[PDB]
Amino acid sequence: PAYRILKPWWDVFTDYISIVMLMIAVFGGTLQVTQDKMICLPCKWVTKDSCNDSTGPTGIKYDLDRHQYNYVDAVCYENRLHWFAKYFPYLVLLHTLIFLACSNFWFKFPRTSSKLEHFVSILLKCFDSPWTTRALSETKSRIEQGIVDRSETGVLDKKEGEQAKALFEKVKKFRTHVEEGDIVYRLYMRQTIIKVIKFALIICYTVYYVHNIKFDVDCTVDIESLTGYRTYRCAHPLATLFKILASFYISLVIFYGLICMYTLWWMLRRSLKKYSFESIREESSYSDIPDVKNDFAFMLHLIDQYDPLYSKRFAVFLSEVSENKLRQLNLNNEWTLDKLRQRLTKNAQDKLELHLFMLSGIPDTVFDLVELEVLKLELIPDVTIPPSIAQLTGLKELWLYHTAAKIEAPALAFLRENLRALHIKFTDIKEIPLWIYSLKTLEELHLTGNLSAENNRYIVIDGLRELKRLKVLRLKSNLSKLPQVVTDVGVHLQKLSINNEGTKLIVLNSLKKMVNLTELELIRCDLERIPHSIFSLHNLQEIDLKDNNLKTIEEIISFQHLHRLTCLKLWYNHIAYIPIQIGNLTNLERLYLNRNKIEKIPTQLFYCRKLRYLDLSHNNLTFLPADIGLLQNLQNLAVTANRIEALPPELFQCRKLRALHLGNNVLQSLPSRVGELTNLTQIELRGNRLECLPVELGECPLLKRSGLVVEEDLFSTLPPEVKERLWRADKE
Amino acid sequence: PAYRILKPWWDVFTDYISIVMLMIAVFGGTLQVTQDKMICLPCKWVTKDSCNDSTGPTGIKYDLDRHQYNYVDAVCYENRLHWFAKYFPYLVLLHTLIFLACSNFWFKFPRTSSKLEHFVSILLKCFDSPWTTRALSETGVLDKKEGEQAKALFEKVKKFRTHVEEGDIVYRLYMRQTIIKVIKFALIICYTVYYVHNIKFDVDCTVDIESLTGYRTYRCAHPLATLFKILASFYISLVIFYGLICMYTLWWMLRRSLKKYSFESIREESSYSDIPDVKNDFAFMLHLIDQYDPLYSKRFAVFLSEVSENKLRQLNLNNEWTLDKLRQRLTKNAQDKLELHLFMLSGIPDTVFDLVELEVLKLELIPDVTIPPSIAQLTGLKELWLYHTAAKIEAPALAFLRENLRALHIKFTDIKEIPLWIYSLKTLEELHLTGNLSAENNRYIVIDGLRELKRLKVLRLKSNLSKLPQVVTDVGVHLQKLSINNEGTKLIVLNSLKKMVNLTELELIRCDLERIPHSIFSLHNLQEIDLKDNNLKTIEEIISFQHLHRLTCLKLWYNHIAYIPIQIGNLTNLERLYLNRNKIEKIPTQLFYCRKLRYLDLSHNNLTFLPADIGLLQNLQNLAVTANRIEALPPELFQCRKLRALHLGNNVLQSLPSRVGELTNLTQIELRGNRLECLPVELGECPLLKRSGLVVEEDLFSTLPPEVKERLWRADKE
Repeated sequence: PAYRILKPWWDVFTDYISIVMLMIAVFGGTLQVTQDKMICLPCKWVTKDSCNDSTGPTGIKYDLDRHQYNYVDAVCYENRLHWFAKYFPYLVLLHTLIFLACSNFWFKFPRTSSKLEHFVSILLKCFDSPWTTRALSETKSRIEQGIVDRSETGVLDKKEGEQAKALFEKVKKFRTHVEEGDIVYRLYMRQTIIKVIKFALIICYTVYYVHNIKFDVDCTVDIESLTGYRTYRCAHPLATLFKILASFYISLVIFYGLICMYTLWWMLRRSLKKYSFESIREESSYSDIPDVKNDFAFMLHLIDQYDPLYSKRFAVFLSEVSENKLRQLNLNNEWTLDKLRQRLTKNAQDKLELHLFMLSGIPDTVFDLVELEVLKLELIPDVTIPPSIAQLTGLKELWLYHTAAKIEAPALAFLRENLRALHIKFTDIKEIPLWIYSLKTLEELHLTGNLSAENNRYIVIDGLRELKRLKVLRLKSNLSKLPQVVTDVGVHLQKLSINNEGTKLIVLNSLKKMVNLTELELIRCDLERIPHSIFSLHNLQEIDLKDNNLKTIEEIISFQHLHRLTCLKLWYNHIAYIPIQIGNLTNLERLYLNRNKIEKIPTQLFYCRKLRYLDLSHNNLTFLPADIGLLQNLQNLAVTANRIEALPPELFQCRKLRALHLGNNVLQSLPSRVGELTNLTQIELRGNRLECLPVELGECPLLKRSGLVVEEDLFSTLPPEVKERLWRADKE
Repeated sequence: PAYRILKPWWDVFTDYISIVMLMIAVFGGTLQVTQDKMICLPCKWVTKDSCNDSTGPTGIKYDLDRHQYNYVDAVCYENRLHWFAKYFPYLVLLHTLIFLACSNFWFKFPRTSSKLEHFVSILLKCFDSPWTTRALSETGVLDKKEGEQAKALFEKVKKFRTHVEEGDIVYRLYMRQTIIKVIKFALIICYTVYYVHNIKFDVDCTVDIESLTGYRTYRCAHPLATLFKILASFYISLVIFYGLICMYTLWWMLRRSLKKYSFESIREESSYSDIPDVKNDFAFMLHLIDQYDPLYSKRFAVFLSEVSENKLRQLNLNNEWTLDKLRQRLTKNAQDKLELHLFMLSGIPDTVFDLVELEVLKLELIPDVTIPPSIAQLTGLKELWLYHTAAKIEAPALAFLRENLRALHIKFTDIKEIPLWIYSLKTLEELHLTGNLSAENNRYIVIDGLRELKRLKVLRLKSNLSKLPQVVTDVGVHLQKLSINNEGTKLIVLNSLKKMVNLTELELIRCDLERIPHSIFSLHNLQEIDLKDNNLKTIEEIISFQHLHRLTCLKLWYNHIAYIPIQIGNLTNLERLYLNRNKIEKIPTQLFYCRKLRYLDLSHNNLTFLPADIGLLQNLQNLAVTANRIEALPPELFQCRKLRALHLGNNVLQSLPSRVGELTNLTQIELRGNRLECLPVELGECPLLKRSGLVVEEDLFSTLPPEVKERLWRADKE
């Protein structure tokens, strides 16, 4: 079968020399059995216990019948013929049989036969794998930007990829099962040593004894009482042929010994317990191929001796870069177009979103979508953006959550002319792609992750100057100081949102250069004090100082400079009181002050006649001044988690009030003037000292059962007409 | 095994000859084993150790018992019989064994066995390739799977040629084997024919044992001598034939220099000139196969070539894209033209050149493509887009394009991706360049041939220009429309544009001018000026636009413009004036002196009010003040009856004035996001306004009368 690849040439040679030696052994045996005789004639005159060897001549007479001659032949053949002449073929047969048993012991020893057959089968199926040919088929300024070189990959069938993956798993399991044993190498070493020592023995003693095969043998067999003679001279007819065969056999054994000594030299000097693969990975440039341990590098040295081709065809299949390539090619087939189409969702801005969580790479079937809007790559390793991304004409936002993604020049150009918003989340600078600064159409940047550096502070983001069309910028990076490059690029910024997640920040007179800024958020900057520089921004419209540990906010008087400021948010702080000067803030449309230490609402706050939103929940409020009816523009009001006990009737003067959040209060009785409010749509009642719902609550034109949040104990008190109408309206 | 094709005729003849020689060796060996004796009789009368040989006859009596005859036979046979008479069959057997070992040494030697088995494995399936028969019949429809098989077999052939040609081992073995065969044939003719005479029927032995038998010399008969002589003559005749064949093979192997294969007849007949001659150890296997059959070598050359590779790739691509599936992907572009988009293909499919209705072609990431001369089959084609596609062209196709190409969209990631033959055209009108082309000490050398465009009229240089190129200046003496987009890179002109007096439309988008240059005032024939996204804080320089007597449309949007200079009143000819995305806070009344105004868009600004003078612009058709702080609409807005669409969303509008129904021409109005309460009933008297043109929420649409809802839904239906 395939076992022919195991044997090197020095084993074929000893498989054929063994056959030839066995052939001559069989010939010698079948000659010595049916043909070998000894023709003996007595010597009449004996000199020194030896044959003297000293009318036409007449033949001598011995007066011996034929059977006497046969008997003396038998006796002299048994006694005075050297055993190496009689038993040469049997010795040759025995030595060749033990040579053969030494050469083929491991193939029949079941401890190593299973290992060898498994190895040869797996190497064969790794030689015929169509992935193996494909793997070898592939053979400053730009370099530092993370722009990878163009690379083009094909397709593999689903079944073919499954077979390749299964073969990879089987190869790894076999490698674990085999690299630990080290039984085959020991057996091969023992076999070679035994062959060498046996060659030494049977090339020494055979040459020692080969001189005893003589044609003429003198025997003194000491039988007079049977034949009457003392000594005989005999001819061994097959002595010369046996000598020739013995010389031929010792020549064959000499060649066998030379080849076995070559085998011992090759197996000893190399120290082949480890295979390096130093040629293939220096030729094809596939570094990730580990060196091999015991019991597996010898099985590969034998194969290399048979043919180096299988060594490459297995080393490539044993690499990990190939495994990553196969993983990509299987992942591409794994995700159908429709399965990713169904995976699409809707984001906050009502776009089509695809969130790839925990994938080995980007399934290149995503770039066959035309309707994708936001792509989110979270926890993807060292991925590279292919140039196929240009198919995504609708791509607008790219999210890089812990993915140091590289790109190619065409895809980089396409993003450079189409990308709008980029979301960056990282743990270190290396996870930030450095090619973002070539994106000259980006507008929104979301840098998440610490970036302040020691002795090289604020050097990575120096490319922000290149992003000319940057408008929005959100930084959540535990900043201890405003970076200079951000300050410089703020000259055309139209929004900022910093978030030090509790870290203290010092503006240190730097925010004044962002003359185009309109919205400014400083969340968890631990300011504890509004800097005056914020009031130097003559274009601001949205100021948020969430969780700055603010206590006194009387600086809001300077907000008089801002002549277009509408929305203000100082929620989630320790604001003890609302300063009266807020009444001067005429332009306000929304005001959020929840989650504060606020106790009372001063009346001056109701001079903001354009106010529309008022969120004063989770404070120390105990009542509501009657001026609430002045703000006829009000449409929302939340007083959740307060000590409000009686609702003032004037509250119901604002007819276009669309909501009321009366949760977690001490309201004893809900005023019946609620039916006055024609524009009420969502009113929350859970958490009050209420006992019955006034009927007028149920006559709101658009309020429905779902829109009414209340305990079922209170809802049970509604008139049945009200319950029926609310449920019927809710059902449609 | 399938190695039968690797044996030439002489190898089969030598195998048969060796089998016959082995057979006669076995026969002469068993005969020598079972019967070869000597029959000796002593000579009574001896003359000089020889037999003198000098009433019915009576037999002579030697007085020798049978065993003494056996002993003398053994002694004479051992000593006075020539070794060649005894050991002839064993020598024949040894010579045949070593001949067979020489013959089959390269098959059993693993180093050269692997190469032969791999070569025959590849060649058998190359002969079996379903594409070989088609290609050689052509000297068509094919399955995709068999195309992949053909591609894989091309890969295997390339790898095989890479591996094999380095070897030079099979040739060395097949040389040394024949050398050894020839020398051993010479030796075993030399010694044999010399020694063949020693086989004699009768011999005379003076074995000199008198003490045992009593005689001096004996005459013996060798019964097998005649038969052994016959077999010796037969064996030497066979050896002579063997040597003749071996010397013939040596001469044949030393005639043509088998280390190199010419490979010229097949390439000369089948028109595949891209077949380089194979190196050592690969010419030899082809030579042996040719000795068996040239057909396999011819069926292997098709895969060995390069033209066949490209043709197979083209056939695979053609099978990939059918004509009807190609038509299914045909679409229409924005410019009201028929366009075909090709993205990331190996080459240009040959099937695209049948849809003559195609007008615009786009090539996006299609590497190493040569434009066939068959594009003349497409005459309705008018635009070719080369998107990162460095495409080579042929003389007939280029000559055809020189008279059939008006617009050529070019996008390049590098200079060499720009075709050098684009300027060779002469009927071209529109050229779009998209890519950085700046260089240091070799600045703007790529577009030097731009002067050859004697017909160019439309240009668009989105090329990251830090300066206005000099070749553009030289060529602009005939241009009409110029578009420039620097992607935010500052543009430097500095008196390098005014040579272009034939211009009519000029666009400087994202050039970061920060200030209108005076040179534009030289362009007297200019009619449409755009300065989008130039960080323009003030636009006072437009006062100089009095020179331009046909300025109709002016756009200054996406800037930081603070105010509208009143001098804009002098620009009476303005028809469409875009100023959205600006820091403008108020509208001077002088802007209303331009009564010819038809489009006025002022969205995304700092506006708070609308002047009553807006009724003076009776020619106004579309007005947009979206995303502003406009409190209420003045009734003078409705003085301009021909208003067809208003954009009023994202504002602080409280209620809609009732004069809305007065404007019959009003076909659209946008009001989403405004603090609106109830729509006026006059919305029911709008003649051509429909639901699609009424951009408003359904919760406010509920306020509209059901008659108005009926009319709106009826208009929406038809």
